[PDB]
This record gives sequence, C-alpha cells and structure tokens, in this order.
Amino acid sequence: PEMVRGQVFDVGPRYTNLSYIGEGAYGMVCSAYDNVNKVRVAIKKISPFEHQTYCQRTLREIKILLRFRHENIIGINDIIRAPTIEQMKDVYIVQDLMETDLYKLLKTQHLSNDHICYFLYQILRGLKYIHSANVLHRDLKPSNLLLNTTCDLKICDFGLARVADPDHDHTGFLTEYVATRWYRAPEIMLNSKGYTKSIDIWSVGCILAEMLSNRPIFPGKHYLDQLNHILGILGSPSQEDLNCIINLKARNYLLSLPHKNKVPWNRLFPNADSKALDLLDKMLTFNPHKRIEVEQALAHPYLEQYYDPSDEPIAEAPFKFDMELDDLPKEKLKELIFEETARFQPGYR
Ligand SMILES: Nc1ncnc2c1ncn2[C@@H]1O[C@H](COP(=O)(O)OP(=O)(O)NP(=O)(O)O)[C@@H](O)[C@H]1O
Ligand SMILES: *[C@@H]1[C@@H](C(=O)OCc2ccccc2)C(=O)CC[C@]1(C)C(=O)OC
Repeated sequence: PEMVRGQVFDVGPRYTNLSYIGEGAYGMVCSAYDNVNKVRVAIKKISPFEHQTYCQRTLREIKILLRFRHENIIGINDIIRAPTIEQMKDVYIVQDLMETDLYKLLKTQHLSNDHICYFLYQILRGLKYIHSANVLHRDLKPSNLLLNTTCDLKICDFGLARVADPDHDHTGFLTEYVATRWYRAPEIMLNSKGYTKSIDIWSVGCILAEMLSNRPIFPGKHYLDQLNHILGILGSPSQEDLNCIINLKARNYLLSLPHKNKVPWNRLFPNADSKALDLLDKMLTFNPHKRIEVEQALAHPYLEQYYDPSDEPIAEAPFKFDMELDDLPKEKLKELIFEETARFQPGYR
C-alpha cells in the first residue's frame, strides 16, 4: 500500500498518486486520483476505535454527510474499510477535492470586501440548509471552510454535529478536547445544555470578524480567558443577558467579575464596511435568543448583491439519528460504523 509521511494509506488499486494536504486532530488528509471515475479526490484517514468519543465523531460525520446534498456542504463519495469487523482499524472517507481552507488562506492573504461578502454568503447559504434539517454543526471555524480555485466554499468536519432539541436534548459538555475554542458561543462555556441553532451563528460572527482583520477576535487560552476576551469587547452582560444563563453558579460567576465597558465595533474595525459591522453586531450578541437567525442574516443589507431565496435550497425533512449514541460503548459504536459503511462494499444486501 502507498505511504504518506510514514503513514499507510491502504486505498489502492482504485485510488493512487496520494499527496499530503493536511490534518486535523483526528484525520490525515491526502489528495488522490480515482482511476475508476478518472477524477481527483480527497481522502481522510481516521483511526477511531480505541476511543468512544472518536467513534462518535466518525459515525456522526458519516451518517449526516451521506444524507445531506448541497453545493456548500462537502459530500462523501466513497468509504473504504476492511471486509471484516476484526480487521477494521482505519476508515478512509473519500470526498470531493478542495484546494485550501479559510484558515490557510487568511495566513497569506488579506481579503477584499467583495470576497468577504461572497464567502460569508456561501457560509450562510450552506448553514441555512443545515439548520433547515434541524441539525447543529457545533464546530464551525476557518479550518473547516474549504475553498476551490473558483472561490466555491464548502463546509466540512461534521463530527460534532447534532440534531437540535434544546428542551429534550442532554448532550452535556462538548466532549471535544483537542481543537480550538475561539469560535464557541458563550452559553456553551456557561451552560451544559439547551444548545440552539444560535450557537452556529455566533461561530459565523467570529469568522466574519476574523475575515475583516485577519486575526481571531476572541483568542483565549482557556474558557476563563476566553470569557474575559468576549466580555472585554461586548461589555458586562445586561440584566436581561444575565437572565438567559441557566446555571446559577455560572451566573454568579459572571456577577463576580469587575465591570467592563462595551468597545464600539468601529474601534476594532475602523476601516470596515458599516453594513458588515451592523451584521457582525447582530451575530455576536451575548443573548442567544436575541441573536440573528440564518435566514434573517441572508436577508441583511450587507449580503444584498447575493441574496436569492429562490436559489437557497433547504432540506426536504429534518434529519434524525434514529438512536442516541452518547452512552454506547465503543465496541457497539464500531459495529454501527461497520453497518453504516457496508453500502460501499461489494455484495451489500
Ligand atoms: N475534502 C477536502 N479537500 C481538501 N482539503 C480537505 C478536505 N477535507 C479536509 N481537508 C483539509 O484537512 C483538514 C483536516 O480535516 P478535518 O475534516 O477538519 O479533520 P478532523 O481531524 O477530523 N477534525 P478537526 O480536528 O476539527 O480538523 C482541513 O482543515 C482541511 O485543510
Ligand atoms: C477568490 C479569487 C477571486 O478572484 O474571486 C473574485 C471575486 C470577486 C468578487 C466576489 C467574489 C469573488 C481571488 O482572487 C482570491 C482567491 C479567491 C479568494 C480564491 O481563489 O480562493 C481560493
């Protein structure tokens, strides 16, 4: 089997000519050539079966991305794994090949207002479809916004995605321990339940701010420092803001901090389009119930030159997982992953 940076990529003979792209905390991603369809592809290798939480990420990503079909959301073309469950140690997810991601782009390039506007439009267009299926992405960030040579944008990395159900869901804390928290909504760090579609809008606002300045707007080292970054710009929460914190210990924690004045957006972004800052203000609202919704954002004057609801599709029906996964042992999750990937095996019946 072909080898990339001393790592086995056992994907031949169909997929050949592998080249390292990059990696996240869980997967190593290569470009490859599909000799059957005669097209370029991306291939993500993950090795999750020794960790319950990694098994959760793999099963969630596979189940959701195989049900979604949208221009601004990455698709899964193929999945490779061993013919028996005992032999299955790695999973290879084959996707359309993109050229870069927004994290890498912002490291080398400053974006014009027209590019910012277009990227933001495509993010929200994809997010509109995700939310129309009653799904929360929960981990939006520059590194999982993929870009191609023609400036098309696709959202990827759905391992933390969940069906929205604030009143009856008990996900608890984001059991994610290796990746960045700079894009996480304040209520995530203050509460362990009741997450709504507004958490994704907060993330998009953080991404907008970073496109405006090429620097992350709230780059804390831990949740403690992270909250101080947020409050240092939004100012101390209002009385109504305090009423939306459910955890009384978290509310009493916020009450114990010194007072902080709000910083005007045009002090942070003095050269930015005023319409961009108006939309930014409505996305980075402390109170999730007052935060702008995805359809309202698409209709905001900042995005006027691209907004087109006739060409902003939605899901036919809200997505469902068909079971809860948080309490299953990793051995059971391994069986579910095997079953979910059997449709890509020869002889599936
Ligand atoms: N289809 C793709 N085409 C091109 N590059 C891709 C593709 N999928 C992923 N990448 C790159 O690979 C990186 C890692 O992918 P990702 O799906 O985020 O991996 P992960 O380890 O499972 N989760 P995370 O730690 O959140 O990044 C991305 O940030 C992109 O740079
Ligand atoms: C997109 C690309 C480009 O020229 O896009 C033109 C454009 C104008 C207005 C609105 C939207 C797009 C460019 O020059 C920068 C590279 C970029 C960002 C791209 O190729 O992404 C990888």
